[PDB]
Amino acid sequence: MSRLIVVSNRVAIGEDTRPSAGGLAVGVMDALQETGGVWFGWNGEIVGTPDAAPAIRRDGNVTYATVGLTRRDYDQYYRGFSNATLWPVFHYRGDLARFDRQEYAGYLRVNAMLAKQLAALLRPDDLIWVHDYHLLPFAHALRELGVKNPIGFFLHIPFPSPDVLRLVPPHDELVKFMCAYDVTGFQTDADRQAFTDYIERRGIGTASEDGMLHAHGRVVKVAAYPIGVYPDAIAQAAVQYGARKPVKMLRDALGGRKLVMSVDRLDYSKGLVERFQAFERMLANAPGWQGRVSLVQIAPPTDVQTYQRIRETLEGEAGRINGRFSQLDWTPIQYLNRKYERNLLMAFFRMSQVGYVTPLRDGMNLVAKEYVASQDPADPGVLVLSEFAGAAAELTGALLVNPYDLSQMADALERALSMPLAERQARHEENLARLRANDLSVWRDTFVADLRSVAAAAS
Amino acid sequence: HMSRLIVVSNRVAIGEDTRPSAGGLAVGVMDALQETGGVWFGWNGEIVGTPDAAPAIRRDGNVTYATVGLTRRDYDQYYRGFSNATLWPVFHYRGDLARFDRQEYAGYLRVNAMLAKQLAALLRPDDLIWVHDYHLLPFAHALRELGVKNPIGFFLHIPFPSPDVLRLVPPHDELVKFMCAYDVTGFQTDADRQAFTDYIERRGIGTASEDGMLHAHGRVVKVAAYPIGVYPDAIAQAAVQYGARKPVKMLRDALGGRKLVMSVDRLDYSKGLVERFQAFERMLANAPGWQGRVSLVQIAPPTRSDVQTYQRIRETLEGEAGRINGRFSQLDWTPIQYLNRKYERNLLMAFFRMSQVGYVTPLRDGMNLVAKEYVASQDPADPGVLVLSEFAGAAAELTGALLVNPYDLSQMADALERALSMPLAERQARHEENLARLRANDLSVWRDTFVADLRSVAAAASVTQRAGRRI
Ligand code: NA
Ligand code: NA
Repeated sequence: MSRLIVVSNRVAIGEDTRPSAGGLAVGVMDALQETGGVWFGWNGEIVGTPDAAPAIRRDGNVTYATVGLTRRDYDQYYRGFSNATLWPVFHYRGDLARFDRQEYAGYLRVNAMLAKQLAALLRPDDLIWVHDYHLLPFAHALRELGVKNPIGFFLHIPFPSPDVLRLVPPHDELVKFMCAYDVTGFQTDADRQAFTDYIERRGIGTASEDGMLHAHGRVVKVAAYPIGVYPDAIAQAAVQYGARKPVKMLRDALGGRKLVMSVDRLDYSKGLVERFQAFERMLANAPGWQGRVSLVQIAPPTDVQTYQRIRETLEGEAGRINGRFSQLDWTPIQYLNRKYERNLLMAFFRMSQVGYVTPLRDGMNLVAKEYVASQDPADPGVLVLSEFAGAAAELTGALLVNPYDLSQMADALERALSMPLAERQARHEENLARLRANDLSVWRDTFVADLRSVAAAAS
Repeated sequence: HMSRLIVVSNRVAIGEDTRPSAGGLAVGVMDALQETGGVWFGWNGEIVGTPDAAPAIRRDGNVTYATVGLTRRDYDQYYRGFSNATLWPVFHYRGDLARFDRQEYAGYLRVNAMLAKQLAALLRPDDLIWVHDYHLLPFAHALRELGVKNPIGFFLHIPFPSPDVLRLVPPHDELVKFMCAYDVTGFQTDADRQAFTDYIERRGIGTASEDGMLHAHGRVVKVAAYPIGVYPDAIAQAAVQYGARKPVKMLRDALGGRKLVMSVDRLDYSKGLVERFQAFERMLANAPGWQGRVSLVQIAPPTRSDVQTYQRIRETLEGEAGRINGRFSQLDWTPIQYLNRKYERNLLMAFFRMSQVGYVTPLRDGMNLVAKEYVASQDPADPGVLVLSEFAGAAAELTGALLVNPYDLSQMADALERALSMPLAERQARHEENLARLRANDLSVWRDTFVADLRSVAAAASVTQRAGRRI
C-alpha cells in the first residue's frame, strides 16, 4: 500500500514514542506502522548550518526522517509570524497579534526549505499528512515543486470566523495555501464552517453537491475530525498509577479534603488569573468550603518572556489568595510548575472531585477528555468546561461555563463540589459514551480514509 | 394625517443645529419628527437628586421634547456600566477589554425598564417608536412587558459582531431575545445584518422566511441594513463658506506649502491611533523625501467621560507623538500636530478641503462619518485621497478609497505615500466614484427607508386585523 508521510513540528524520538507519552505519536503511529510510513520533521536540535538532507532512522516498519534547524530557521519557525500573528488571532487574542512582513517572509521561507527537504524522499503515491499552523504553507510549497501527491492538512487550533481571520493581513494568501491541500481538516464543525464561510461569502469558491469546496482552481475536501482519546487506556493508567509517590503525597497532604484539578500550559489563551480568581470567589461566596477543598494547578514548563511573565503573575495571585484564606494544614491554591508524566496526571484526575478546564479559547482540549476518562464510575468527578473549548461540542455532561463571567465559574465550582452521586454518574456516563464513540482511532482512520479517497479518485 | 414618530435616544438637546451640513442624530431625525408631529424622548443632560416623577414636556414648532433627568445612580448604570464596560468593547471586536459584571448588567436592564415606563404613559396606540443604539437595546422588550403593541424599530449605530465574538458577552442569548422584541432591527452594514441572522439561524433560535423576515422568539422581525450617510453637497458648501476663516488661514500659513494629512478621532480603543501615528512614522522613514514636505494633523475632540480610558489613550498618544516628532522634527517642521481640541464642524470641513489626504483607519467602526465628511468636503478640481480601514462600515460604500488593514502598518505607510503622490486623474476618478455613492445614499435615505419600514409594519398589522369589506 501507499506510505503515510506525517509532517509535523517534532518527530517523536526514543521514550517519546511510548503511548504513555501521548502527543501526536499515539495519534499517527498505528497508521505509520500499517503503511510502512515516514515521519518527517525537526529532531529538536539546533545546527550551525542547514542539514544537507534528513537523517534516516528505521524502527521496524517506520522511517524517521529528521533535520536540525539553524538558529535563523528556528527563530523564523517558532519566534516569528506563526506565534506572533497566527496563534493569537486564531485564539481570539488578536489584541496580542503583531504582524511583520519580514517575519511572514521567513515563515514562507522555512516552509519552502522544509518542503524541499521532504520532496526528495517522496514516492508519487505517498499520502502526505501535514499537522497544524506552523506548517500551513507546506502543501503550497510542495505544489510549487511539482508534487502531485494527495496532501492533507489538520489544524489542531481553532479556525476563526472571517471577521476575526482578517486581523491576519495575509489572510487571503493563507486561505489560498489551505486550498493547496486535497483534504483540509479542522477540530470542530464551527472551525470547518468558518473556513467555508470565508471561501463562500468572499466569492473565492463554491460548495458542490458532494460537499467539496472548489476554490483556487482546486477541489478540496473540507471536514471536521475532532481529536479524541483512548478512554479505556486512560482509565487503566489512572488506576495503575494511584499509589505512585507524587499521588500518595498529594493524597496525604489533602487529609481527605476535596480536590480540584487544573492542568494548562502557560499562555494567554488559558485565562489562568481568571481560573484562580473564580476559585477565590467561590471560597468567598461559600466560606463553608474554606479548609475543605484545594485547587491544584499544574503547568508544564514551556516564548521565554511570555512564559515567565505569566508564571510570575500566577505565583503572585496564588500567594495573594492563599494569604487571604489559608489555615493550619490547608493551602487553597497549589500551583505547580512541573512536568509530570501523563499517567500520573490521570491518577490525580481520578482522585479529584472536579476537573477545572476553562480556557478562554481552545481548539479541542484533551485534558478535558482525559479528565472524564480517568474517573471511577462508582464515584466520578465533575468536569467544569469552557464553552470556547472545542471539546464542549462533545462533552455535553460537563458543567459548561463562559469564562468571561467569573461568577459563572465560581458557581460551577460550588455546584460541582456539591453534586449528588446520581447526577455525577449520569453526567459522567453521558460524557464517557461520547468519548467511546469518537476515540482517537476515529480521527486517524477517517482522515487517512479521506486521503486514500483522493488517490482513488485520482486513478 | 400620519402617526407620530417617537424617537428614543440617549440625549435630547435643545435647539441643536439641524441644517443639512450639521451633524448629530438631530439632523438625521428632525425632518421626520417635524413631518409627523412626533416626540423625541430621552435624557435632558441633567443630574437630579431623586428620579423625575414624569418627563418634562417642551414644544418647539410641531415637535414635542419629552425629557427626564437621571440620578447619579441611573447615570452610572446607563453610561458607566454594562453598556460601555461589556457591550461596546465586544461589539468593536475587543473581547480583551470587556469586563462583565452581573450587577452592572442588572442595572442596565433596570434603567431601561425605568425609562420605558416613563415613555409608555405618553404613547398613543398608533405611534411609531424608533429606538437608537446599544445603550437602549432592551428598550422594546421592556415596552412589550408593559403591553405596548406599537411598531417599534431599533437601529444599531455600532457594529454587530459575529456569533463567535458576540458570545463573549455572557448574556448574549438574552440580548438577542431583546433584539427580537423589535418589529424592525436595523444595522449599519450587510455584514452586521448577517452576523445577527447567523446567530438566529445557526443557533436554532429562528428561521428566515421567503420574504427575508426572521421568525424568532414568537415574533416576526424585519432585519435590514440602513447605512447612515451625510448631505455631501451641504458639506461641500459649508467647507467653501468657511474657507476664509482665520484658523484656516492660520493652518495654511503654518504648513508653508507642505502637504496636509488630516485625521479626526475621539479617543477610544477602536481607533488604532498608535497604529495611525506609527504608519506615518514608517512612511517618513521609508520615503525620506517626504520629510519636511508633509504634516499629519490629528484632532481628538476631548471626551473626558470615561476618564481612565481617555487619559490612558491620551498619554500613550502623547508619548508616540513625542517620539515621532523627536525622531523627524526640524527647526521649522513638526511632523505630527496632535490637538486635543474641539473645533467647529464647518471649520473641520474647511480643513478637510485644504488637505490632500484623509487618514481614517480605525481598527473597527460601525460606519465612520468622518470618512464620508472628508470626501464630501473635497474640491472636485483637486480632490484629496481617502485612506480608509477595511473594518470601517463605510468601506462597503467608499470603493474609491485606498482601503487598508490597519494591523498592517507597512500597508498603511505605503497607502499614505501613494495617496500623497497620486496623479490628479486618478484622484478625481476615485473622488467621483465615492461622491456618487454618497449622493445615492445621503442621510435622507436612512431616515426615509427606516420610517417607511416602520409604516409597513403598521400597514401589515392593519391588514390582518380586518377581513371584512371596505370601500
Ligand atoms: Na474522581
Ligand atoms: Na483637498
